[PDB]
Amino acid sequence: PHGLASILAIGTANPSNCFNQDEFPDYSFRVTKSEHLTSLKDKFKRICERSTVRKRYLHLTEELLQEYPSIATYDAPSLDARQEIEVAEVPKLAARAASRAIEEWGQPKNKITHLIFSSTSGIEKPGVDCHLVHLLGLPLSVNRVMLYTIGCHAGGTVLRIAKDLAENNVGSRVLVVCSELTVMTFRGPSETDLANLIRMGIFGDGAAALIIGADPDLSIEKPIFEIFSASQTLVPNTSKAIRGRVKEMGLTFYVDKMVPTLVASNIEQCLDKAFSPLGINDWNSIFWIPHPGGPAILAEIEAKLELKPGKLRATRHVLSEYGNMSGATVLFILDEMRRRSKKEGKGTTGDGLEWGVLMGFGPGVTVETIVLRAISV
Repeated sequence: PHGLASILAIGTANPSNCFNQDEFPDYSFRVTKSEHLTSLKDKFKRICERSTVRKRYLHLTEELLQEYPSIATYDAPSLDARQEIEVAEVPKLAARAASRAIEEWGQPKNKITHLIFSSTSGIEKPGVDCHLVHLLGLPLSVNRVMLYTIGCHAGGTVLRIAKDLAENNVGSRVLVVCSELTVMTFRGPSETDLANLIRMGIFGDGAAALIIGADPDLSIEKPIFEIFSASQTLVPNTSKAIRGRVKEMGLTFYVDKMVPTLVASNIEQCLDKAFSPLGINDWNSIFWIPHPGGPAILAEIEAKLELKPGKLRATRHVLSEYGNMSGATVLFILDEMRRRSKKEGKGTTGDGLEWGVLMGFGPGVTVETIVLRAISV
Protein backbone atom coordinates (compact mmCIF):
# COMPACT_ATOMS: atom_id res chain seq x y z
CA PRO A 1 0.00 0.00 0.00
CA HIS A 2 1.10 3.57 -0.87
CA GLY A 3 0.75 5.68 2.28
CA LEU A 4 1.94 5.47 5.87
CA ALA A 5 0.72 3.18 8.65
CA SER A 6 -2.07 5.10 10.33
CA ILE A 7 -3.67 4.98 13.77
CA LEU A 8 -7.41 4.90 12.93
CA ALA A 9 -8.90 4.24 16.41
CA ILE A 10 -7.76 4.04 20.05
CA GLY A 11 -9.43 2.28 22.98
CA THR A 12 -8.42 2.02 26.63
CA ALA A 13 -9.70 0.12 29.65
CA ASN A 14 -8.66 -0.37 33.27
CA PRO A 15 -9.58 -2.75 36.10
CA SER A 16 -12.73 -1.66 37.82
CA ASN A 17 -11.13 -0.93 41.20
CA CYS A 18 -9.72 2.58 41.70
CA PHE A 19 -7.16 3.45 44.37
CA ASN A 20 -6.81 7.05 45.57
CA GLN A 21 -3.16 7.81 46.26
CA ASP A 22 -3.76 9.87 49.41
CA GLU A 23 -5.12 6.72 51.06
CA PHE A 24 -2.77 4.11 49.51
CA PRO A 25 0.03 4.05 52.17
CA ASP A 26 -2.61 2.89 54.67
CA TYR A 27 -4.08 0.28 52.31
CA SER A 28 -0.96 -1.29 50.84
CA PHE A 29 0.73 -1.55 54.19
CA ARG A 30 -2.42 -3.01 55.78
CA VAL A 31 -2.99 -5.87 53.32
CA THR A 32 0.69 -6.91 53.27
CA LYS A 33 0.92 -7.01 57.10
CA SER A 34 3.51 -4.24 57.35
CA GLU A 35 1.77 -1.50 59.36
CA HIS A 36 4.22 -1.77 62.29
CA LEU A 37 7.04 -0.87 59.85
CA THR A 38 6.38 2.79 60.51
CA SER A 39 9.81 3.99 59.34
CA LEU A 40 9.26 2.44 55.92
CA LYS A 41 5.59 3.37 55.74
CA ASP A 42 6.53 7.01 56.29
CA LYS A 43 9.18 6.68 53.55
CA PHE A 44 6.51 5.31 51.22
CA LYS A 45 4.09 8.12 52.04
CA ARG A 46 6.81 10.53 50.92
CA ILE A 47 7.30 8.59 47.67
CA CYS A 48 3.56 8.62 47.02
CA GLU A 49 3.15 12.30 47.79
CA ARG A 50 5.84 13.34 45.34
CA SER A 51 4.74 10.70 42.83
CA THR A 52 2.20 13.05 41.21
CA VAL A 53 -0.04 9.92 40.85
CA ARG A 54 -3.53 10.70 42.16
CA LYS A 55 -5.37 7.53 41.10
CA ARG A 56 -4.51 4.09 39.82
CA TYR A 57 -6.65 1.20 38.67
CA LEU A 58 -5.45 -2.07 40.15
CA HIS A 59 -6.74 -5.57 39.72
CA LEU A 60 -5.25 -6.79 43.06
CA THR A 61 -7.84 -6.07 45.70
CA GLU A 62 -7.71 -7.13 49.30
CA GLU A 63 -10.05 -10.00 48.24
CA LEU A 64 -7.49 -11.62 45.95
CA LEU A 65 -4.78 -11.25 48.56
CA GLN A 66 -6.94 -13.11 51.06
CA GLU A 67 -7.37 -15.85 48.50
CA TYR A 68 -3.67 -15.71 47.45
CA PRO A 69 -1.81 -14.43 50.52
CA SER A 70 1.49 -15.68 49.21
CA ILE A 71 1.25 -12.65 46.92
CA ALA A 72 0.90 -10.29 49.88
CA THR A 73 4.29 -11.50 51.21
CA TYR A 74 7.63 -10.35 49.91
CA ASP A 75 9.53 -13.40 49.13
CA ALA A 76 7.22 -16.43 49.27
CA PRO A 77 6.47 -18.85 46.39
CA SER A 78 3.67 -17.10 44.60
CA LEU A 79 4.14 -17.39 40.84
CA ASP A 80 1.50 -20.11 40.40
CA ALA A 81 -1.18 -17.92 41.99
CA ARG A 82 -0.17 -14.80 40.04
CA GLN A 83 -0.26 -16.96 36.92
CA GLU A 84 -3.74 -18.31 37.64
CA ILE A 85 -4.96 -14.73 37.94
CA GLU A 86 -3.15 -13.18 35.01
CA VAL A 87 -3.56 -15.75 32.25
CA ALA A 88 -7.28 -15.09 32.90
CA GLU A 89 -7.44 -11.35 33.50
CA VAL A 90 -4.74 -9.96 31.17
CA PRO A 91 -6.81 -11.09 28.14
CA LYS A 92 -10.12 -9.85 29.63
CA LEU A 93 -8.89 -6.25 29.92
CA ALA A 94 -7.38 -6.49 26.44
CA ALA A 95 -10.76 -7.56 25.11
CA ARG A 96 -12.43 -4.57 26.78
CA ALA A 97 -9.98 -2.11 25.17
CA ALA A 98 -9.97 -3.86 21.79
CA SER A 99 -13.76 -3.85 21.84
CA ARG A 100 -13.91 -0.10 22.30
CA ALA A 101 -11.27 0.49 19.58
CA ILE A 102 -13.05 -1.80 17.12
CA GLU A 103 -16.30 0.08 17.80
CA GLU A 104 -14.57 3.43 17.11
CA TRP A 105 -12.97 2.07 13.92
CA GLY A 106 -16.42 0.70 13.06
CA GLN A 107 -15.67 -2.05 10.60
CA PRO A 108 -16.46 -5.74 11.10
CA LYS A 109 -13.93 -8.01 12.77
CA ASN A 110 -13.70 -10.01 9.45
CA LYS A 111 -11.27 -7.33 8.28
CA ILE A 112 -8.73 -7.42 11.12
CA THR A 113 -5.79 -9.38 9.69
CA HIS A 114 -3.08 -9.23 12.40
CA LEU A 115 -2.91 -9.11 16.18
CA ILE A 116 0.15 -7.84 18.10
CA PHE A 117 -0.35 -8.30 21.83
CA SER A 118 2.23 -7.20 24.44
CA SER A 119 2.04 -8.19 28.09
CA THR A 120 4.34 -8.45 31.06
CA SER A 121 2.03 -11.06 32.60
CA GLY A 122 0.37 -14.44 32.17
CA ILE A 123 3.07 -16.34 30.28
CA GLU A 124 1.31 -19.46 28.98
CA LYS A 125 0.97 -21.79 25.97
CA PRO A 126 -1.22 -21.05 24.14
CA GLY A 127 -0.43 -17.42 24.80
CA VAL A 128 -2.94 -14.80 25.86
CA ASP A 129 -3.06 -13.72 22.21
CA CYS A 130 -4.97 -16.93 21.51
CA HIS A 131 -7.37 -16.31 24.42
CA LEU A 132 -8.05 -12.84 23.02
CA VAL A 133 -8.76 -14.29 19.58
CA HIS A 134 -11.40 -16.56 21.12
CA LEU A 135 -12.94 -13.89 23.42
CA LEU A 136 -13.36 -11.24 20.75
CA GLY A 137 -14.39 -13.54 17.92
CA LEU A 138 -11.34 -12.67 15.80
CA PRO A 139 -10.70 -14.55 12.54
CA LEU A 140 -8.71 -17.72 13.23
CA SER A 141 -6.46 -16.70 10.34
CA VAL A 142 -5.30 -13.63 12.29
CA ASN A 143 -1.51 -13.39 12.17
CA ARG A 144 -0.32 -13.07 15.77
CA VAL A 145 2.77 -11.52 17.42
CA MET A 146 2.92 -12.38 21.14
CA LEU A 147 5.37 -10.20 23.09
CA TYR A 148 5.76 -11.33 26.71
CA THR A 149 7.68 -9.32 29.32
CA ILE A 150 9.15 -6.42 27.38
CA GLY A 151 7.90 -4.33 29.10
CA CYS A 152 8.01 -0.74 30.18
CA HIS A 153 9.05 0.56 26.68
CA ALA A 154 6.72 -1.92 24.88
CA GLY A 155 4.42 0.89 23.71
CA GLY A 156 7.08 1.81 21.19
CA THR A 157 7.91 -1.76 20.22
CA VAL A 158 4.35 -2.59 19.15
CA LEU A 159 4.00 0.48 16.91
CA ARG A 160 7.40 -0.27 15.36
CA ILE A 161 6.25 -3.78 14.44
CA ALA A 162 2.75 -2.70 13.42
CA LYS A 163 4.24 -0.23 10.94
CA ASP A 164 5.93 -2.96 8.86
CA LEU A 165 3.05 -5.45 9.18
CA ALA A 166 0.44 -2.91 7.98
CA GLU A 167 2.67 -1.34 5.31
CA ASN A 168 3.86 -4.60 3.72
CA ASN A 169 0.36 -6.17 3.38
CA VAL A 170 -2.10 -4.19 1.25
CA GLY A 171 -5.46 -4.01 3.00
CA SER A 172 -4.17 -5.48 6.24
CA ARG A 173 -5.58 -4.12 9.50
CA VAL A 174 -3.53 -4.73 12.67
CA LEU A 175 -5.13 -4.96 16.13
CA VAL A 176 -2.56 -3.86 18.72
CA VAL A 177 -3.09 -4.41 22.47
CA CYS A 178 -0.83 -3.60 25.40
CA SER A 179 -2.43 -5.13 28.49
CA GLU A 180 -0.57 -4.52 31.75
CA LEU A 181 -1.52 -5.85 35.18
CA THR A 182 0.66 -5.32 38.24
CA VAL A 183 -0.38 -8.69 39.75
CA MET A 184 2.99 -10.20 38.80
CA THR A 185 5.10 -7.46 40.38
CA PHE A 186 3.22 -6.73 43.61
CA ARG A 187 4.85 -7.85 46.85
CA GLY A 188 5.05 -6.66 50.44
CA PRO A 189 7.33 -3.83 51.55
CA SER A 190 10.89 -4.18 52.85
CA GLU A 191 13.86 -1.90 53.47
CA THR A 192 15.74 -4.48 51.34
CA ASP A 193 13.97 -3.39 48.07
CA LEU A 194 13.32 0.34 47.77
CA ALA A 195 12.79 -0.11 44.04
CA ASN A 196 9.51 -1.92 44.82
CA LEU A 197 8.57 0.91 47.19
CA ILE A 198 8.85 3.24 44.18
CA ARG A 199 7.12 0.63 41.98
CA MET A 200 4.10 0.07 44.20
CA GLY A 201 3.90 3.81 44.35
CA ILE A 202 3.86 4.68 40.60
CA PHE A 203 2.75 1.64 38.63
CA GLY A 204 -0.93 1.03 37.92
CA ASP A 205 -2.93 -1.35 35.69
CA GLY A 206 -4.42 -0.67 32.25
CA ALA A 207 -4.93 -1.87 28.67
CA ALA A 208 -4.77 0.08 25.44
CA ALA A 209 -5.79 -1.19 22.02
CA LEU A 210 -5.43 0.46 18.62
CA ILE A 211 -6.25 -0.38 14.96
CA ILE A 212 -3.55 0.40 12.35
CA GLY A 213 -4.04 0.32 8.62
CA ALA A 214 -2.25 1.78 5.66
CA ASP A 215 -4.15 3.46 2.80
CA PRO A 216 -7.26 4.04 4.93
CA ASP A 217 -10.55 4.12 3.06
CA LEU A 218 -11.40 7.69 3.91
CA SER A 219 -15.03 6.77 3.13
CA ILE A 220 -15.19 4.91 6.44
CA GLU A 221 -11.92 5.26 8.36
CA LYS A 222 -10.57 8.39 10.06
CA PRO A 223 -6.80 8.35 10.57
CA ILE A 224 -5.64 9.80 13.88
CA PHE A 225 -1.87 9.68 13.46
CA GLU A 226 0.64 8.36 10.94
CA ILE A 227 3.72 6.35 11.95
CA PHE A 228 6.41 8.09 9.94
CA SER A 229 9.45 6.27 11.34
CA ALA A 230 10.40 3.84 14.17
CA SER A 231 13.89 3.26 15.61
CA GLN A 232 15.18 1.45 18.70
CA THR A 233 18.50 1.74 20.50
CA LEU A 234 20.41 0.35 23.50
CA VAL A 235 22.05 2.83 25.88
CA PRO A 236 25.61 1.50 26.14
CA ASN A 237 26.64 -0.21 29.35
CA THR A 238 23.27 0.21 31.06
CA SER A 239 22.11 -3.36 31.38
CA LYS A 240 21.39 -3.87 35.07
CA ALA A 241 19.97 -0.36 35.31
CA ILE A 242 16.42 -1.55 34.56
CA ARG A 243 15.94 -5.15 35.64
CA GLY A 244 13.41 -7.87 36.34
CA ARG A 245 13.25 -11.69 36.21
CA VAL A 246 10.42 -14.21 36.24
CA LYS A 247 11.11 -16.18 39.44
CA GLU A 248 9.27 -18.32 41.99
CA MET A 249 8.25 -15.16 43.84
CA GLY A 250 6.77 -13.42 40.77
CA LEU A 251 8.36 -10.75 38.59
CA THR A 252 11.24 -9.04 40.41
CA PHE A 253 11.70 -5.33 39.79
CA TYR A 254 14.72 -3.03 39.84
CA VAL A 255 15.08 0.57 38.60
CA ASP A 256 18.30 2.45 39.23
CA LYS A 257 18.19 5.94 40.69
CA MET A 258 20.23 7.05 37.66
CA VAL A 259 17.61 6.07 35.06
CA PRO A 260 16.19 9.63 34.86
CA THR A 261 19.56 11.20 34.11
CA LEU A 262 20.47 8.24 31.83
CA VAL A 263 17.42 8.85 29.64
CA ALA A 264 17.81 12.61 29.66
CA SER A 265 21.51 12.10 29.00
CA ASN A 266 20.83 9.93 25.95
CA ILE A 267 17.59 11.42 24.52
CA GLU A 268 19.11 14.08 22.24
CA GLN A 269 20.95 11.49 20.16
CA CYS A 270 17.80 9.49 19.50
CA LEU A 271 15.80 12.59 18.81
CA ASP A 272 18.46 13.97 16.45
CA LYS A 273 18.69 10.70 14.52
CA ALA A 274 14.90 10.61 14.21
CA PHE A 275 14.45 14.27 13.22
CA SER A 276 17.41 15.47 11.08
CA PRO A 277 15.83 13.65 8.08
CA LEU A 278 12.94 16.09 8.48
CA GLY A 279 15.33 19.01 8.94
CA ILE A 280 13.65 19.58 12.31
CA ASN A 281 15.75 21.06 15.09
CA ASP A 282 13.48 22.80 17.58
CA TRP A 283 12.11 20.35 20.13
CA ASN A 284 9.24 22.68 21.05
CA SER A 285 7.90 22.45 17.47
CA ILE A 286 6.85 18.78 17.88
CA PHE A 287 4.28 17.34 20.23
CA TRP A 288 5.39 15.00 22.97
CA ILE A 289 4.46 11.48 24.16
CA PRO A 290 7.38 10.60 26.47
CA HIS A 291 6.88 7.59 28.63
CA PRO A 292 6.26 8.89 32.18
CA GLY A 293 8.44 6.37 34.00
CA GLY A 294 7.97 8.80 36.82
CA PRO A 295 7.97 12.53 37.50
CA ALA A 296 11.78 12.64 37.63
CA ILE A 297 12.16 11.25 34.10
CA LEU A 298 9.90 14.01 32.77
CA ALA A 299 11.57 16.71 34.88
CA GLU A 300 14.98 15.79 33.45
CA ILE A 301 13.63 15.66 29.89
CA GLU A 302 12.10 19.14 30.24
CA ALA A 303 15.32 20.51 31.78
CA LYS A 304 17.64 19.03 29.14
CA LEU A 305 15.57 19.82 26.05
CA GLU A 306 14.62 23.29 27.28
CA LEU A 307 10.90 22.49 26.83
CA LYS A 308 8.11 25.06 27.29
CA PRO A 309 5.63 24.60 30.19
CA GLY A 310 2.79 23.13 28.08
CA LYS A 311 4.60 20.29 26.28
CA LEU A 312 4.15 17.42 28.69
CA ARG A 313 0.59 18.39 29.76
CA ALA A 314 -1.14 15.31 28.29
CA THR A 315 1.54 12.90 29.55
CA ARG A 316 1.40 14.41 33.04
CA HIS A 317 -2.39 14.22 33.21
CA VAL A 318 -2.38 10.50 32.28
CA LEU A 319 0.28 9.82 34.90
CA SER A 320 -1.89 11.51 37.58
CA GLU A 321 -5.24 9.95 36.60
CA TYR A 322 -3.82 6.50 35.91
CA GLY A 323 -0.22 6.00 37.00
CA ASN A 324 2.51 4.23 35.03
CA MET A 325 0.92 1.38 33.01
CA SER A 326 4.15 0.16 31.33
CA GLY A 327 3.70 -0.26 27.55
CA ALA A 328 0.14 0.98 27.49
CA THR A 329 1.06 4.29 29.11
CA VAL A 330 2.22 6.09 25.93
CA LEU A 331 -0.84 4.76 24.12
CA PHE A 332 -3.12 6.23 26.78
CA ILE A 333 -1.33 9.53 26.18
CA LEU A 334 -2.04 9.32 22.44
CA ASP A 335 -5.73 9.14 23.31
CA GLU A 336 -5.31 12.07 25.73
CA MET A 337 -3.61 14.07 22.94
CA ARG A 338 -6.22 13.51 20.22
CA ARG A 339 -9.10 14.09 22.62
CA ARG A 340 -7.57 17.15 24.27
CA SER A 341 -6.69 18.48 20.83
CA LYS A 342 -10.34 18.15 19.77
CA LYS A 343 -11.91 19.47 23.01
CA GLU A 344 -9.58 22.45 22.56
CA GLY A 345 -10.23 22.74 18.77
CA LYS A 346 -6.64 22.51 17.59
CA GLY A 347 -5.60 22.35 13.95
CA THR A 348 -4.26 18.79 14.29
CA THR A 349 -4.77 15.70 16.46
CA GLY A 350 -1.24 16.41 17.79
CA ASP A 351 -1.92 19.63 19.74
CA GLY A 352 -2.05 21.77 16.58
CA LEU A 353 1.47 20.76 15.47
CA GLU A 354 2.40 18.65 12.49
CA TRP A 355 5.03 16.30 13.90
CA GLY A 356 5.32 14.48 17.20
CA VAL A 357 7.69 12.15 18.99
CA LEU A 358 6.71 9.10 21.02
CA MET A 359 9.35 7.51 23.25
CA GLY A 360 9.42 4.34 25.33
CA PHE A 361 12.21 3.81 27.86
CA GLY A 362 12.77 0.38 29.30
CA PRO A 363 15.14 -2.45 30.05
CA GLY A 364 18.39 -2.28 28.21
CA VAL A 365 18.28 0.49 28.91
CA THR A 366 16.25 0.77 25.66
CA VAL A 367 14.84 3.87 23.94
CA GLU A 368 12.09 3.27 21.40
CA THR A 369 11.78 6.42 19.28
CA ILE A 370 8.77 6.80 16.94
CA VAL A 371 8.01 9.86 14.77
CA LEU A 372 4.27 10.48 14.47
CA ARG A 373 2.59 12.85 12.04
CA ALA A 374 -0.66 14.45 13.22
CA ILE A 375 -3.83 14.53 11.15
CA SER A 376 -5.69 17.73 10.23
CA VAL A 377 -9.00 18.41 12.04
